[PDB]
Amino acid sequence: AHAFWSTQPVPQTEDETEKIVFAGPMDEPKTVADIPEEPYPIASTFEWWTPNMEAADDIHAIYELLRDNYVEDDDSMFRFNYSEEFLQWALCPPNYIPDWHVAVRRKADKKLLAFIAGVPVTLRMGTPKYMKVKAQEKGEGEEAAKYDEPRHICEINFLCVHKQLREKRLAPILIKEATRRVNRTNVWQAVYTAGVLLPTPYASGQYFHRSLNPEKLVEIRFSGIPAQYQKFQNPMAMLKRNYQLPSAPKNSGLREMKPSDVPQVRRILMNYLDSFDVGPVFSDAEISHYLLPRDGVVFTYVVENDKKVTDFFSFYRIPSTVIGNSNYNLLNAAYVHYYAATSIPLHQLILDLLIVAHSRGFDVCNMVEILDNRSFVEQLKFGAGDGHLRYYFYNWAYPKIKPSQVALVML
Ligand SMILES: CCCCCCCCCCCCCC(=O)SCCNC(=O)CCNC(=O)[C@H](O)C(C)(C)COP(=O)(O)OP(=O)(O)OC[C@H]1O[C@@H](n2cnc3c(N)ncnc32)[C@H](O)[C@@H]1OP(=O)(O)O
Ligand SMILES: NCCCC[C@H](NC(=O)[C@H](CO)NC(=O)CCCCCCCCCO)C(=O)NCCC1CCCCC1
Ligand SMILES: [Mg+2]
Repeated sequence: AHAFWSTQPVPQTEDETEKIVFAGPMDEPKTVADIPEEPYPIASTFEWWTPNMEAADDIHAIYELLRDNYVEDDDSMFRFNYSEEFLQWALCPPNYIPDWHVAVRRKADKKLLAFIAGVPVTLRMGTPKYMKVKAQEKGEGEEAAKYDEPRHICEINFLCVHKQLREKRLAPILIKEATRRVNRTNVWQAVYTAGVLLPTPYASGQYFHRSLNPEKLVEIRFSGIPAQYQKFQNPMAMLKRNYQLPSAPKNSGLREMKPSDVPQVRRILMNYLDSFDVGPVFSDAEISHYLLPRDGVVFTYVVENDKKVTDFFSFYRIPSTVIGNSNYNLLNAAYVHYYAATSIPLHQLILDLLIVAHSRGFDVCNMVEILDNRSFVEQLKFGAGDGHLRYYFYNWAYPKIKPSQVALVML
């Protein structure tokens, strides 16, 4: 079945994943000094390249590769169009390792053919709550607790092979070279996500979509006028009315996040995320980086009561190219990012996210059913789409968990 993934330290089947009762590594313990110091062999017409990520042409080259060759929906109607500013943000968090950004170029002309990115993340990835209970029952609490400490690992994103090089076994070479560069820095696990099923996810959830500009979504066939609307004399205007939103936020204490909010947002986010089995731990510099507003990229608002931050929400922007429509080239999507509510119901916090996104010209708001996102689906009129996001670890056995026990938002 899997000539590459059968050779890797990952659970090989659902049945095997069903058998896992404790968190912990899969592979032989190794040491840095055992890992090759030379780059993995590659054919003589290609070369490895480490882009500099904060330098504009290098970001542009990766931008072009992903604009033309990154993920599409299953019908090849939309392709992500991550911006250059978004990629500089996502790939350069505090203390990022430049060497974990890996590219293949054609040696002759320096054409970018393939890319993968790794960034640091500190992740809680110890045995989950339901499995710690069974451990107590059986007198196995010490082994269930062994890997409780948050670990400094690699978060992978943006794997892409140019369309002309597909199914030539180039993705395994890129994945082995990234693994080598991460292991040479004494890091032995990774976390990654994909829309496709690979061996073997520890969690899976559907995507949900909240229509903000239904007339455009219908015109570009992102959504339709649903068959039920045919009972109406005028199906589209009913649909506009259905999804209409206030022109201004309803929580009076809401404002954009500023730098002096960082310690309070860190505190309330960290305390909220402790309720999930798998989630990130962020320093003040990582809260600053991932949450302070950046135009066109990330948008963050706080609710301030009596000069204290009591709630906040964030969303990020990823446009998609619309492949072939005569009226529109781009789908402007907002994605639910981190949030925490302590003074109001979550639905009432996230209604203001929808309000602000619509005010700023977003067409749809998207999310996976991680965090407590299911708690506001029905009242805020999100509907399930056709895709899923699957969560995976490299070199980590982990019991299957529900997606509502996952607190890591992937960009
Ligand atoms: C400790 C540090 C560890 C660091 C690394 C941790 C692991 C990170 C792992 C990567 C996480 C990435 C997270 C994301 O970014 S998920 C998004 C991935 N990108 C896209 O979908 C963009 C469009 N497609 C492509 O660019 C190509 O189709 C890709 C690059 C996906 C595959 O190229 P191609 O189609 O030309 O195929 P090949 O002949 O070269 O290679 C075939 C082999 O590739 C296996 N395959 C197919 N799709 C994926 C996939 N999404 N993750 C992992 N493996 C995948 C496949 O099962 C087969 O192996 P096996 O079935 O024969 O065994
Ligand atoms: N195939 C035809 C177009 C479907 C468009 C949309 N689907 C997605 O965007 C899907 C997600 O659903 N996207 C994809 O499948 C592509 C991405 C999948 C994940 C890739 C992640 C890579 C991660 C790297 O770390 C969708 O279903 N829209 C329906 C909206 C509707 C609004 C009214 C209420 C009901 C819903
Ligand atoms: Mg290939």
